Amino acid sequence: AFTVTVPKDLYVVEYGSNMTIECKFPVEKQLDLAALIVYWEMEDKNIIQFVHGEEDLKTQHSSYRQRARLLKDQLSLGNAALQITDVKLQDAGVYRCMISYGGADYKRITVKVNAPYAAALEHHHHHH
Amino acid sequence: AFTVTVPKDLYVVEYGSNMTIECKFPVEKQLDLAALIVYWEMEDKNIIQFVHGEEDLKTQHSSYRQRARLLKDQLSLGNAALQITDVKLQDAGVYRCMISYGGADYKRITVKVNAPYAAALEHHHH
Amino acid sequence: AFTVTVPKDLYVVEYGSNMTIECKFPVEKQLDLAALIVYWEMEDKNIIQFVHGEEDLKTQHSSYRQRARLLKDQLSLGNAALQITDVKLQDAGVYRCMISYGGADYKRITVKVNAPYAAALEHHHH
Amino acid sequence: MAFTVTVPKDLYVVEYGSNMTIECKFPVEKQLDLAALIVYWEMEDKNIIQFVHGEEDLKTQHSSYRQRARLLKDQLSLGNAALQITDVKLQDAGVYRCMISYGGADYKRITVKVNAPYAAALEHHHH
Ligand SMILES: COc1nc(OCc2cccc(-c3ccccc3)c2C)ncc1CN1CCCC[C@H]1C(=O)O
Ligand SMILES: COc1nc(OCc2cccc(-c3ccccc3)c2C)ncc1CN1CCCC[C@H]1C(=O)O
Repeated sequence: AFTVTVPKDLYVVEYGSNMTIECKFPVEKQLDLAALIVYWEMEDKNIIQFVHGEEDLKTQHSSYRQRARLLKDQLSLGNAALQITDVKLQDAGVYRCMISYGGADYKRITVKVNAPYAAALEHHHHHH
Repeated sequence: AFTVTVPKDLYVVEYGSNMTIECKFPVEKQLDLAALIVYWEMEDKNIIQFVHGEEDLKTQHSSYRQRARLLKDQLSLGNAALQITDVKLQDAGVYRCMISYGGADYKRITVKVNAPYAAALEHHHH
Repeated sequence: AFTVTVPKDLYVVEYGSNMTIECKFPVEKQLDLAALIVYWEMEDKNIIQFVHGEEDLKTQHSSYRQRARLLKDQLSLGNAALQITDVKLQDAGVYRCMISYGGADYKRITVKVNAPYAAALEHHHH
Repeated sequence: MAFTVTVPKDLYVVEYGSNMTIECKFPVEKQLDLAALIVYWEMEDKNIIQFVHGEEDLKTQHSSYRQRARLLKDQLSLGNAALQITDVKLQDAGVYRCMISYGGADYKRITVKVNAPYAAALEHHHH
């Protein structure tokens, strides 16, 4: 069966760091971008929609505008990698990588964000 | 772009009743069952996995056993209908219909379950 | 030790209905209103504050205005009864009755609200 | 002068495996009367501490807070209900409530965030 696999289902990241979360899918021979769909989301917020080679920010939340990208290089190697830059406390939660490629599956990834008092205080009072 | 559609994104159902939650997908010529994938879940629990024109029970959460059925006859009209029988308070929450058919999409449906005191008390203690 | 008791820790109420949720506290003979503090809340929202023998609804959450009242006759019988009118889906959740009377204690009460589609839909969008 | 509990910090950030003291202040005029003081500490409706007229009372204490939690009794005479929890775990993260009756009654909320490295986070993730 078409199986999406996650080498890590748990990421522990420092506030302000960069994170690449990886979802693997089978690619035999050459990638057919025309048949590939990748959706990345966290708790029903859309981060990435890559449908036949193009991305649509349509439901792409402002939270992930400027900070989230899919690493396109990795796609031909069967790696749908979400890179988030300048990780914030609001990025903690359960991510889903949803892949359709002649077959469909999704996996969940848990992200925990560690932060110092100063970042935690700002998030606490000014809710990001 | 391939779009899954839900006529109702909210269902309010009575404890003990039967419920059909429906999601639509475009079928603009003879349904190709071989290319259709339908996945139904609620809060990470698998209810239905319809691949290669048949259903796989190897994944059902065991809270949905004998209670969950996908209505196949409708797929040719582009309706992925989940029928749940003997609705329980545990069936309340956010459902997802995930469809792959030359394109892929999903929609969320919220189910609220109304129950009398007697049923609610049992669910409360457990 | 001073013990607050709740005969029912679970209430099931209809949208638009009325509800009286009760917490019991020990009273021997004359209630001393001067020493009695009763605070009722739900998820951090103040519903009722009876201090120095009078209701103090200057801390009441706006969601409970005109809808919430402590039955002051009941206090003399050792019953802190919160009566809520025109129950909304937002009223569902965990209530706490906090009592200070020569001693202090609290208990939790769960309220579930049954509602028709029309009320559920408005709550769903708001 | 309504009886007011005050928290100098409503947010604590603690490292996994460390010890934490979280504090709630209450008005004490002259000398504390232990006989009139009740302090309850709880987190998400689990009881951690019950101090009723001068002693601990395990009337509602949850088993997780067995030999991990104490009230600093010295601090009470200064009007400080200080909860010390030892060997902080990821499950100790959340909203704490200090409930004080001393003539009047009030409660305040304190948020604890627990930072943990991958090894501790992984154990919590599976267990
Ligand atoms: C996650 O559970 C499963 N979901 C699905 O379809 C999901 C699905 C169905 C339909 C559409 C999408 C989609 C994909 C990308 C974007 C939007 C939606 C998705 C994502 N098919 C099998 C299983 C389970 N099955 C057996 C156990 C191992 C893995 C898997 C397998 O080998 O296929
Ligand atoms: C928490 O809010 C309040 N709680 C209460 O009684 C609680 C209460 C009442 C009765 C008993 C206990 C208790 C104490 C210790 C243990 C168990 C229970 C408790 C804990 N009375 C006023 C306010 C509100 N008050 C006015 C304005 C806002 C804030 C506060 C203030 O400014 O003083």
